[PDB]
Amino acid sequence: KMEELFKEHKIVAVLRANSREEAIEIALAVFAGGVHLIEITFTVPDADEVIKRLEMLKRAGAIIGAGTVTSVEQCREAVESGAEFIVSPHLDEEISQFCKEEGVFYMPGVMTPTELVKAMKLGHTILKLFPGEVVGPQFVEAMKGPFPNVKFVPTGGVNLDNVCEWFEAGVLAVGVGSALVEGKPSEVAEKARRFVKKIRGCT
Amino acid sequence: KMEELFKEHKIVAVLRANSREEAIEIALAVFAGGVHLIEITFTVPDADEVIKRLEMLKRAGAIIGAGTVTSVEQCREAVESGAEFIVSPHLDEEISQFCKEEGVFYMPGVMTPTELVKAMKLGHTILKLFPGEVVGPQFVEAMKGPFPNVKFVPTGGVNLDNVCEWFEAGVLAVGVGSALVEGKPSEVAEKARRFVKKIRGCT
Amino acid sequence: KMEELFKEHKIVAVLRANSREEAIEIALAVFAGGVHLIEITFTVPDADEVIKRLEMLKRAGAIIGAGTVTSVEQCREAVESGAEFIVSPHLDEEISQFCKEEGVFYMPGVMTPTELVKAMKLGHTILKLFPGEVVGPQFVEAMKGPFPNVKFVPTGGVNLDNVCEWFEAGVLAVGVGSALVEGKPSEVAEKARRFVKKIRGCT
Amino acid sequence: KMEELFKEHKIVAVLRANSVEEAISKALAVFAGGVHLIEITFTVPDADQVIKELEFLKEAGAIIGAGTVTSVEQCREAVESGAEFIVSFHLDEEISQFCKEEGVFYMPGVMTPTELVKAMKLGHTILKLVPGEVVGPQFVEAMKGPFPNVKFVPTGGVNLDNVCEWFEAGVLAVGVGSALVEGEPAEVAELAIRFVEKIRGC
Amino acid sequence: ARKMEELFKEHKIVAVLRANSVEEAKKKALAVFLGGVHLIEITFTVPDADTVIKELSFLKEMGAIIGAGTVTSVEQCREAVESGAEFIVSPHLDEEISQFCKEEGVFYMPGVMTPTELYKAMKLGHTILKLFPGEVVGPQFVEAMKGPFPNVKFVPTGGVNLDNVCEWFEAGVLAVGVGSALVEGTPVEVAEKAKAFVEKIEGC
Amino acid sequence: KMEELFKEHKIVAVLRANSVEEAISKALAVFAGGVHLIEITFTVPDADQVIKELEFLKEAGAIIGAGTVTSVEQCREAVESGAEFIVSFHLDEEISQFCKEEGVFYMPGVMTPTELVKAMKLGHTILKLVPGEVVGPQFVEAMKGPFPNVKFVPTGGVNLDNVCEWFEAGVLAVGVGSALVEGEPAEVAELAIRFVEKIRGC
Amino acid sequence: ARKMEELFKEHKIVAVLRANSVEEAKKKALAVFLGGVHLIEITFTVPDADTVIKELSFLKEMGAIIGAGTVTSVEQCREAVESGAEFIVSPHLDEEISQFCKEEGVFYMPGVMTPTELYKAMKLGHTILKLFPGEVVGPQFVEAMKGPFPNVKFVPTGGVNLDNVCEWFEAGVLAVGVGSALVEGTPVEVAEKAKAFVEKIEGC
Amino acid sequence: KMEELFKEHKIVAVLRANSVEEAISKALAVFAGGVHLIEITFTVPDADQVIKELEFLKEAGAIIGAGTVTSVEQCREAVESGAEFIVSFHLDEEISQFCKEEGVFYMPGVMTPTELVKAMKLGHTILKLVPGEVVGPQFVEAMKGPFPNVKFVPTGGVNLDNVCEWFEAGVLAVGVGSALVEGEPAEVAELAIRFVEKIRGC
Amino acid sequence: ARKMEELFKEHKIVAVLRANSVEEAKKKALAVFLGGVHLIEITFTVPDADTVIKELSFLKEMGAIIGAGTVTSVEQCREAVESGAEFIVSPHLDEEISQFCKEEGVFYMPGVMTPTELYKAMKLGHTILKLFPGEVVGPQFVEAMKGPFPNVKFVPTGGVNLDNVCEWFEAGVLAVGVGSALVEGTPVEVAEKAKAFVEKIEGC
Repeated sequence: KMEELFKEHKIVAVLRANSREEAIEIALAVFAGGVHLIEITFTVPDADEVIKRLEMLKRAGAIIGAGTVTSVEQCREAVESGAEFIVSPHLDEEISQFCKEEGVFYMPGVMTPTELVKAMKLGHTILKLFPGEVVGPQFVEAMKGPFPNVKFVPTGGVNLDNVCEWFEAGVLAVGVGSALVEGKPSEVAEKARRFVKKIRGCT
Repeated sequence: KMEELFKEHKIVAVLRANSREEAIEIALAVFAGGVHLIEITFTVPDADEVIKRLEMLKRAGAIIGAGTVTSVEQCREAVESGAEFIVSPHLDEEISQFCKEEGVFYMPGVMTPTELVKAMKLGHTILKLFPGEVVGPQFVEAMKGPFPNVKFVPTGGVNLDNVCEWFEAGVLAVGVGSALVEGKPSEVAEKARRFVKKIRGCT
Repeated sequence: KMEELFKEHKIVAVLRANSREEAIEIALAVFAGGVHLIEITFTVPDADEVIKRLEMLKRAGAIIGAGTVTSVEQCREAVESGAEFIVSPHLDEEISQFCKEEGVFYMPGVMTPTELVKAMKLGHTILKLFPGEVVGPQFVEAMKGPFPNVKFVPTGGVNLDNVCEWFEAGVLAVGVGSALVEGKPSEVAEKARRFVKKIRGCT
Repeated sequence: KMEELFKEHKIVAVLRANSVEEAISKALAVFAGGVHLIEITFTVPDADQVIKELEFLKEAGAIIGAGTVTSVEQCREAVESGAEFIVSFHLDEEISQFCKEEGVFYMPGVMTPTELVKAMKLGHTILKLVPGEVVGPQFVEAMKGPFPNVKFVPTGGVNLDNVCEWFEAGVLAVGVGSALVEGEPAEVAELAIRFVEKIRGC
Repeated sequence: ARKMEELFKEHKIVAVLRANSVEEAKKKALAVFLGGVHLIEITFTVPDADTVIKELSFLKEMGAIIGAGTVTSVEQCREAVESGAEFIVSPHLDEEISQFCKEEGVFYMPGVMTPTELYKAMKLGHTILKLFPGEVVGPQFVEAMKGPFPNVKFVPTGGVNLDNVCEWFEAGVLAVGVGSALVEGTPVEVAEKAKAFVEKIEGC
Repeated sequence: KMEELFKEHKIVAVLRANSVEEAISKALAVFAGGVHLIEITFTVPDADQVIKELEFLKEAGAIIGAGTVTSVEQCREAVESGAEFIVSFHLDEEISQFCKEEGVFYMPGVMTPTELVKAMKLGHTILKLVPGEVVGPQFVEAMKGPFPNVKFVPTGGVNLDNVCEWFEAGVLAVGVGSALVEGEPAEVAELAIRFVEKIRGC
Repeated sequence: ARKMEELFKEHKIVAVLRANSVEEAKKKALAVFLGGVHLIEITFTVPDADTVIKELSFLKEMGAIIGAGTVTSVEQCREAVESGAEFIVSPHLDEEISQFCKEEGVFYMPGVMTPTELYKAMKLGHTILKLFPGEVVGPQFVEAMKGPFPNVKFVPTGGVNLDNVCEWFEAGVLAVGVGSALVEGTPVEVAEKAKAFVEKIEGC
Repeated sequence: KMEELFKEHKIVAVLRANSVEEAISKALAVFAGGVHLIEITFTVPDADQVIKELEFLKEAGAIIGAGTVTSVEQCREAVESGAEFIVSFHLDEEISQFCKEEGVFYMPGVMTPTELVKAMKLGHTILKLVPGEVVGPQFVEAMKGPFPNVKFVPTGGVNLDNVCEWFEAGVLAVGVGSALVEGEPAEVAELAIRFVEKIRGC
Repeated sequence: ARKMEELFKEHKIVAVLRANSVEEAKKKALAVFLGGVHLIEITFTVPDADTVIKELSFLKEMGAIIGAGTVTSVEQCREAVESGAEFIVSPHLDEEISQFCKEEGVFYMPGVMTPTELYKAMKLGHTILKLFPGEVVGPQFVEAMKGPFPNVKFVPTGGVNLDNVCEWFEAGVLAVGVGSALVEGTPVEVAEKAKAFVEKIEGC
């Protein structure tokens, strides 16, 4: 159950790479850093050939999903490859219906009041807020009032200086697609440890 | 006519409460403070009991509506309860058509250029801008150019320091659902006086 | 080919006027300042009389289009008048079909991820960001990961101090609807030169 | 330099207006049309206002001087006003001394061989030939024999219809004035474009 | 002698007279006078011109205005002045004659052809210039000079006939000097020609 | 502590590489797989680069020592490198003095009873048994009779198929080395996981 | 040197010769002479103009007269005089050249275009004047100056060809200055053109 | 003598117990079964009680010594206790001096050629080979080539199934230990008999 | 005496000879020599080994290499050296013998079995070690020691026969010592066995 997994870890790797090899080296650096929730953006060359080969980490408690899924064809490949969850940059309907039938956790992207309501009426209680750096924590606070039953996972602009502010506002988890991926495997692992300690400290 | 009432008062209470009893007592404290335009968020326990039992203030010049309406069922109840106007956090189609048939003033929520245009094509000349604290007065200034016939009522992010800035940009009225409602009645009425003086001074 | 022209000049006049005489005087001041890409907001009284008249400058290397087109009827008139391209404040469906059939370059307005995706699926590789001053360069920075093949032309929020910042984020061109139009013809031409020099300096 | 500018542009516009604002609107339309050499008549009302107001065009590559300067006092004022060159209708020793000292390019007007073999002695190689409509292209060509080292910028008698013919006779540039400097700013720009394109060919 | 400007404006035509004798000059002067031409210029190309100028003084009381032309020296000018000429006209610009005429209070109109000569004439205080030969440059010269010389009036001589006498004035001309087109043939023919010139001018 | 760490993890990986970058990639895969005890062979090319580079893993709970150290000079370098423990293939009194003074855990290698009852005299309770392929688990079990207070960490002859058998004989930890440390980082991590899963059971 | 008036009157046509070399100038001078044109002007726009003038002196015994043209300075004039030039011709009116020529006793013909210097030229003692360019000022000038300047002889230069040569002579000009129309092409062609000019002039 | 006793009996039983009474019951069962050479483990609890209690067996022709002696102090105690011979796992010059002075038969343990050609120098002709299950009978036979004058009493890896094979390799006696010394006294006696009967044949 | 390393590599086989007499030793030593085994080790288990070494010296000229084995003392070594032995071999590691042999310039190859002994042997400067008994540890030992001892070569003795003699070399072996598998039976049988061993070794 993804809802419980998100609460337990409160952070997502949001992995990006330009190759199969980079994606694997990064995934190991991140996982070893204490970050269990990992998704691979479906832009990585042969991204599906990476997801299917991280089964070994699932056995270690890792959760492997796929990100930046914009169409159902990409979703179908990700699901067949063993993706545990699907994340979109926007709010589709075709992907949602497909995932629903398959039983795959799906999280649509939103930014506006109308997108929120539409997604809510489709049974989505967890929404991805993107770009998060544009609207900021005030968006979540504003929505909390009229929509107390909607949880958010903001992605982008998240760093060690403002990660606690997001949690103070009240979020489920934070997506870090820069400070938790850029650099060498040895550097990434260090960054991962800083994020885990900082989040645990504040919450 | 709501258009004239908004121009005359330039302020909306945007009331919230955790109970039927609180909503009534607060509404009176606010009205006594010089704020005639009051809407009750339709999330308050027994909100319909509150609205229908304030049918005494209308004779005093009070205007009573219902806000945070997301469904047609909520709208229908609010209208039956004697609500003069309906305000939504989003742009619906069903509520709008219902209100038109009933003859009830309706104000949809918008945030984007597309949402604005769609609402405009439905005959809405006054739009609710929400969250106001995210986009700020610059949004209104930008829209003034291409959409000179569209008026805004921003809600949220409004306080005694920046209220004149909103009016300088050019708005119809300001929705204050925090700075003028939080606390207890003996303080809320005083806050109301400061808001009235500040708005009157600048405009 | 407009795509190449935008890249070469990197700046758009975004002309606005209260009369045909003003529009002509401004267009000459701007063109003389080194700004070849000029679009006329189709709100100017007898705007079509300006578009058809300034066609004389096409021989001089000027490119003249029409902006602030909200409906197909306005588009049709602008195209008949000799407009080379059409720019909308929002993302329509009817205008793009008309323009496609005519072979007229069309650039829709967007603000949110959903709009970006919808427009992308309609074959639009260049999008207008409006209002630009609300989202800022951070929107462009974000929309590079999931959308590596989408170019943007922000309008508004552009001045002589932050023009380089926009290009650093990575934009195709900048629309200046204030500092490149307000003032006397002798002042406008001077402002235009400063914009050109600053852009050439940084890029 | 100037000589190089005449070779590069080959055309001079002469502005005359009943106001400063009018002069600016026309000057801008002319510049936009592709004409960088602008002469401001200095015998007009006000006069000492237009040169200053058009200063902003210099940064755009415009070169602005003072036309119909007939006296030394007018010349001095024109130079102080920011004129980069002085143009007259007759040869004057005092002007061809003050301008020299100040580093200001000056060109006298001529009509006969006897005026030509005088300006040359003072050191003038570029002469303004007037009235162009009286002497015609024949003057420019005929004088080339004995005076192959003299260049002309004739004014008057020149329009699009015969602009090529003037260049065939052999001139450095043509002064067309009101030929393109007339009507609304839009019309001025249109005519300026036609002249530039017409010349760029022969 | 500034009154000449007004007199030229009133008549707009000058008869230039040449002859082989006094009697011929006298008959021609009367013929143009009767024909409506009151501005009579007697040249000195005729070796009896002084006699003609003096004798014709009888017409002054009848409203005739008599002067002398083709004066090419100060000494000749002096004789013209003594003869009773009201105005002196020269084919060229001449400082020595101008200064003499100025001192004697005699109206003088120098001849010019080029912009540089027009300029020099201004320093002598001349507001009216004779354009000669008019047939070489034509009316376009007068128009061309309005720019640099907005306050200078011209009186062209030659190139003027009944076919173009009207258009000559469109250039902003004060008066026209007419030669053999006006003065030639019998006294009767001269008077008839004079009538034709006056009638056409007084109308356009 | 070390003695407790061996008891808790029960597995030690031994890394070798032809480059530092290779060593780091493998070390990370091994750690990710759940193996916290890492031995870096100190007889490799460069050698004194890998221990420093892997410093970042220590913060994650990794323990890194130096393998196949035979000389005191190598021990000194390994200690300066920040090695947490030193492991050899033979018993040496000078090494079992330097390491003691520096507070650095050290364990000698043994193969026979006469070496076992010597290392004990020097205060060693944990011995490295080599070659595992030659003596087998029977050596470990048999020696536990007369010497119940001696623990072994046998290296070599250890695979998934017989990893439990070694623990049945009675060892504190097993030295797997190349048994899992081979192939691509992805393959290394998989094998590291399999060993951990297999051990957790007996 | 009044003999020049007689020579201009008798020969009527004067050839104006230009070249980029001495060798070409010589070939042309000979062709022109053989064609029946005795009056030859060697311009100063040719390299080693002095060499050209001197080396053609052999034609003097054949009845040829060699002068120098396009002289714009006293120094150039002196060099031409020292080369045996019979006469000096200038494009303009020049007092310094005139005085030099008078002292040397060399015939000088200044250039004019307007009535004003025409007057001055007379006062300097010059009765024969060069009218230039003839491409701009036509025969109407000659048939006009006669009035005020009845004793001036003109020699129009330029604008003269085989079609209008009679028109100039009908105006009473002393001589015509012809270049390019006569002096062009090969030595044979030049002589042939020169013959054509002479024959037509004699016939009118 | 000992040397003669090994040749005569060809078998040694090694006893271990958690009590003195247990040791006695087993010792008697083993002796009754026909095994006269008894080695008492001296690393047991109490230890210095069993040798004295079994004194009564000496009169029956039993020969009782002490095994698993690793230290000099243990050796001294074992001799004082009435042990007639001392057996160790390693060669020790202090033990192979005290025992010599006291007239006590002693044999060191060996596993390698470098230990064998050392004990021989001190005068040991009978060596204990350990662990027998690690080297096997091939060691005894192979070493007979270069060292034909060395006899072994291997312990470990010895059972009824292969007891003859050990004698074929060429040993003076076999150390069986727990091979027969296990279970109830009745079972111990039975196994003791089986070993005696099996050996008497090859 | 480093040349021994090359000699071992060239032949890859050593005969380990034992006998109960000088006659048996000579016949057996010759039989293997004839069969192609040049490297012959004479043990001291033979009660005339010194005599055997001396008497067989005649084979040295034929390419035979004669040394002595099973040396367990310095005094015994001394006799072997005096007898003409080129190399000394021991079943164990012995410092006293090594030092003696080193001083005398005699190649000495000590026996080892465990990693600690391999290490100690390095302090004496040995590069070639005898592994004995080979059958106890097997080829896996030689491979295992390549890590810690990358510069040490081995010569396994014992456990070597025609069913594994080739395979032994796959472990990275310099040469193999063969006992009764090679030296046993009649002079004829011994020579035949020697040929079989050499023929099979030459392959892997």
